[PDB]
Amino acid sequence: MVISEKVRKALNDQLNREIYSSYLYLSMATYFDAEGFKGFAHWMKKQAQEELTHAMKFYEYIYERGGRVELEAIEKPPSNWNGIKDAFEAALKHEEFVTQSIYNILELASEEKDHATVSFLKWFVDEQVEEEDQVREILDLLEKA
Amino acid sequence: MVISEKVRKALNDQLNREIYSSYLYLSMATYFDAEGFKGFAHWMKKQAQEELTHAMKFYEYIYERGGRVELEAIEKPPSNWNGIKDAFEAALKHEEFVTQSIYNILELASEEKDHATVSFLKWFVDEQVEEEDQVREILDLLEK
Ligand SMILES: [Fe+3]
Ligand SMILES: [Fe+3]
Ligand SMILES: [Mg+2]
Ligand SMILES: [Mg+2]
Ligand SMILES: [Mg+2]
Ligand SMILES: [Mg+2]
Ligand SMILES: [Mg+2]
Ligand SMILES: [Mg+2]
Repeated sequence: MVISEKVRKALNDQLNREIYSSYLYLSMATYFDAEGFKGFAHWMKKQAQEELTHAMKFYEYIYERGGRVELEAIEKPPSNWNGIKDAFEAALKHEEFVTQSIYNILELASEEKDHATVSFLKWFVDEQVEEEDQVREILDLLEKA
Repeated sequence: MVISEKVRKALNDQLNREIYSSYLYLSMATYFDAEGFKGFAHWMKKQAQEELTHAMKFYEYIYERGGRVELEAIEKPPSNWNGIKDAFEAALKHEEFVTQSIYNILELASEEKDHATVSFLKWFVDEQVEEEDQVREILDLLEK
């Protein structure tokens, strides 16, 4: 393995966080569909699939560095929200937690002088920041102020 | 809702079982990849994606009948096997469990005289049976 175990575990943790992200967006879709919001459910379904490509990017990086992936149990997500804005605000809050979690790994890899992982994570935060901004675009679009 | 609650819950149980199927196959891929078995990992990754379309078919049927889907926690799958055959035999046994679970929902829908759900499950079980036979084909290919 050409990464430290500490970094491997953090990346594996993050991969599992991307999986939970995908499941949370699917659960938001079950809520939107239960309320009849077909189009917003479809947005959530495509976002759930986008989250799986995030998990597979971490998957591929870990094996490239000689690590292995270990899948953990997935927590039951919430199944109800109080309207569209309420669901998308919960997603914004979740993606901000995800963005900070990735910045934490990048700090760790930087302290270890793990240049390859620093490069990987620097590239990925740019995609995470735009996925967060996609959530903000919806909230701004519905801002019925 | 034009299905009974016990039927909706059985279909919802099955949906979550398909999710766990997808996760198990991804876990087998993490094992195959750690062993360097790249082509078999790719098989498992495709199969995991196939399992998500199974989940979404139960998803679509539940809402069509006026029900709702509730996602449950997914249990941690095993992460290690003792070789290729060992992993695929585990997959076969899981798919045989899945096949019997679908047959049990069929018996329940048929005693309720839920003709729409009986039709749905007869259609789907044919797909489940070919996915089972896909696993058997790999085991037969690797035999002895
Ligand atoms: Fe993500
Ligand atoms: Fe299946
Ligand atoms: Mg998006
Ligand atoms: Mg240096
Ligand atoms: Mg197959
Ligand atoms: Mg065995
Ligand atoms: Mg009748
Ligand atoms: Mg098919």
